[PDB]
Formats: sequence, C-alpha cells, structure tokens
Amino acid sequence: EYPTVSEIPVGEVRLYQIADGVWSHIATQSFDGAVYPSNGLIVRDGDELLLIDTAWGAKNTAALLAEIEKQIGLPVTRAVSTHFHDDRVGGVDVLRAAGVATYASPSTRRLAEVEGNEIPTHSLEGLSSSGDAVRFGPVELFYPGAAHSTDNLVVYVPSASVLYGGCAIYELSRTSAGNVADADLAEWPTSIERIQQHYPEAQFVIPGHGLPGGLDLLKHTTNVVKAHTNR
Amino acid sequence: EYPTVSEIPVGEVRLYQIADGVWSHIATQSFDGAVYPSNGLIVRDGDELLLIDTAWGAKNTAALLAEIEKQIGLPVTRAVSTHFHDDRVGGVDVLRAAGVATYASPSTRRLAEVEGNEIPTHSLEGLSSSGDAVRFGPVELFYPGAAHSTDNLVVYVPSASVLYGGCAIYELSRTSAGNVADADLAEWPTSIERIQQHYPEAQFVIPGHGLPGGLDLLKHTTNVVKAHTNR
Ligand SMILES: [C]=C([C][C]1O[B+]([O])([O])C2=[C]C(Cl)=[C][C]=C12)C([O])=O
Ligand SMILES: [C]=C([C][C]1O[B+]([O])([O])C2=[C]C(Cl)=[C][C]=C12)C([O])=O
Ligand SMILES: [Zn+2]
Ligand SMILES: [Zn+2]
Ligand SMILES: [Zn+2]
Ligand SMILES: [Zn+2]
Repeated sequence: EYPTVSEIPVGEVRLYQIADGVWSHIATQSFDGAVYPSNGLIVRDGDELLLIDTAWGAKNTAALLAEIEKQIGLPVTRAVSTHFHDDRVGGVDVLRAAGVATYASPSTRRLAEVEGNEIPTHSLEGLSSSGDAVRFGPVELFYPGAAHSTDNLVVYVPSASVLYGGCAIYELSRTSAGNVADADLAEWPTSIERIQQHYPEAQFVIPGHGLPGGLDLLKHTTNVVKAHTNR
Repeated sequence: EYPTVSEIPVGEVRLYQIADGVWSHIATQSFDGAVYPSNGLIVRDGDELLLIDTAWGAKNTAALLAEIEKQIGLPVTRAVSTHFHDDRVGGVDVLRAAGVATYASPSTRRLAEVEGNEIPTHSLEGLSSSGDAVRFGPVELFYPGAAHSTDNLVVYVPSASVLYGGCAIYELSRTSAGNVADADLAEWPTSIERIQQHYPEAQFVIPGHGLPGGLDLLKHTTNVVKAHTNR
C-alpha cells in the first residue's frame, strides 16, 4: 500500500492517509546518481493543517502544497522542520512565501544558518535537553538526544499512535548508515532508547526515508548504527 | 537521449545504441532504500552478440534478453562479468539457462563463490596481473589493477572507441564514493592511470552506473576517490 521509491517520479508528491486527519507525504529526489524517497507528515488541526518537514527542496515543496490543496483542501498554517539538513528545511522559503509559519528548535535554526540552508522563522522552546517533549497543536515534539544530528526531533501523533522518526530512524531495507558526518554515533542508540521509553505504544513508525513499520524500526536503526560504529 | 535512472521502472531494460554494432544496456534496482541505474554493454560479433555484464538480477536479466531479441534479434552467445558483485553476475544463471557461455576471470569466480554470488562457468585466462590485456572477440579485456574491487575488468571496443569502465568508473553526477568495502582505495587512482595510458584514444566512456561521458570520467573518478581517501 505505501508508495515505494520506484513508484514516485521526481518532482511529484504523494499523500498517504494513515488515520483520520493524519497523512504522510512522500517525495523523491536524485542525489549522487541514485533516487531516494523522503517522508514527512501532515496532521489536521481543527480546520487547518500542521506540516512536519518540507518535501526536500523548493520544487517538491511547491508540488506538496499544490497536492495538499488538491486532495485535502485545508490550509497549511504551520510547519516544523525536524533537523537542519536540506531534506527537512529545503523548501522553507516556499512555505514562508505561501503564508505558512515555519518553526524549528533554536539549535536547528543555528545549524541551518551555518550550513547555508534555509532557516525556519520561529523558534521552538522547551526542547533543549534530551528527553524534553512539548505539545505543538495536534502533535508532541520530542528531542531524544543527539543521533543522526545533534538537533534532531521526533514527532508523535497521539490520536493515531503515529511516531515519525525523521532521519534518526532508518527503514528496515536500509542495512548501512546514511550520512553520518553530522551524527553523534556514540549517543545515537541511547537517544533511540529514549524514544522507545517515551512512545512504547506507537503503532505506526515512519522513518525519514522509506517504508514505515512498527517499533522494531528503532532496534533496527540501533543495530545498523552500532555495526557502522564497529566498521 | 541516454536514459536516466528516473525514466526506467525497475524490471524494465533499455538499450542505447552507441555505434554500429555497439549498445549499452540500462536497468535499475533498489538497494539500501535507493534506486540506482546500472549499465552493461552489448557488442555485435559477426551474427552473434557478446554481452558485458548482467542487468543486475534474474528478473532484469530475463528482461534484457527479451529486449535484445525484440530490438536486435541476434543471439547472445557469450557474456563476460567484469567483477564478482551482484550487479555484474546476478542473472548469470538466467544467461546459462538460455545457452549463453558465461565467462569471468578466475579471480572473479573465486570471489563470487566466497560471497555466495552466481558464478560464471568459463574462466578468462591472461588477466591476473595489473596491465594485462586479452582479446575477446570484438573487444579487448583489460585488468587495470585493484580499484573498486580487486578483480575489476574494463572493456574496450576498438571499432567504436568505446571504453566500458564498470564500477571502477563513476559518472559525473556521483560526487561521493559508492560501496568501497571491497575496494583498494590506495591503488584505485593508479589503476585508473593504467586505463588512461592503455586507452588514451577512447571517445565514449561508460561508468558502471549513470551517464556516459569522455575520458574526463577517469579524472572525475580519481577526484572522488582521492577526496574519499582524505575523509
Ligand atoms: C538517507 C539519508 C540522506 C538524507 O538524509 B539527510 O542526512 O538529512 C539528507 C540531507 C541531504 Cl542534503 C540530502 C539527503 C539526505 C541519511 O543521511 O540518512
Ligand atoms: C554504485 C555502487 C553500488 C553498486 O555497485 B556494486 O558495488 O558492484 C554493487 C553491488 C550490489 Cl550487491 C548492489 C549495488 C552495487 C558502487 O558500489 O559503486
Ligand atoms: Zn539529515
Ligand atoms: Zn534524510
Ligand atoms: Zn561492485
Ligand atoms: Zn556497481
């Protein structure tokens, strides 16, 4: 059922309904001569929508907004970027130009600025220490500690028991680390433990890239990260 | 009009005519949650065809045989695999069942056996020392030294000035290294130099994955491999 990377031509965006008022968005991008999929989230908040993460670049994010208008027809009023890399903030300027209020932690905003990446406008408070959680509209934002990056956040949708791990969680078909230049390999498994402890009831776990599954995606990612550490 | 990874569904194979009696074949496959294109070669040999490399797996290789019959209509009678990895030998059993004489160096055959990969039946002698070259019908086979793998061969078609580099040569769009667990990073640039020195006349250079170019692909690959060495 879930759209796979093979089925999505680069430039177009698919929406996958997970529960009442909860969708993922799936886009693709060419990167180093291979095509990667990328996930984000859409969560209904009253008669508006909350967006988690861009669709990886300005072109895709413009298509995301148009696909939301076509299929859902409620306004995206706020968006959160879960860390500073280009697949999560690339497209923030498109969102801002369309009237979406964009948000990230102060750590993400600073790292995006240093990297020369697009910078969400608003700063999320209350997420500065490992284990911090804050409610943001219909989701909980959680900072589990440093992992894929030092600033990475995860997002939980309580009404649907949906956990979106971002790039800190790998899909099962991924057996080797992705980019780790900005990672804290030493803390990544502990941070994953924090997620497990905080969201043990999660039923649907979405990685940054690829197919969702259950909570075993967390242990899978730990296994891959530890294998890379010992490599 | 060279087909790119975005234009080929997994399971389908495209042929690209380079010259009289010379084609590349292009397929795609998912690996670690990304989709990659992959190239091989077809060279006319009288009223028969010589195949260089499978189409990365049994399903793609059967499609490759169907596409050759449809677009060319000459029988593939021999095939050469340019190293032991699955994108070069995956499908050899399909070839053999169809009556193709499959060949690889003894080095490639030993490594495929160790790895659990399909093993081409016949052995190419005369390719065990760096710099060795042997004529094989309408191509020359060349062992440049260890690079992407210890057994990697390159293939030159003198009638068309086509050099097929396999996985030892990267396309321009690839600015970071692929799999290097089996590589000899220390020797890889020296091996590429041997290719340059032996085939300075090459006009059309084909990497193992992605778009062909000129001999600048050799300098490009050296740049990438040295950058990887230093990180
Ligand atoms: C799958 C990936 C790659 C993906 O995830 B990421 O590291 O946040 C990023 C950044 C950019 Cl610029 C492009 C692609 C990506 C990974 O690093 O785990
Ligand atoms: C582009 C690649 C990947 C490709 O190249 B390869 O390393 O020969 C291989 C093996 C398997 Cl099993 C799957 C995919 C590939 C690289 O390593 O340079
Ligand atoms: Zn990232
Ligand atoms: Zn990512
Ligand atoms: Zn290989
Ligand atoms: Zn390859």
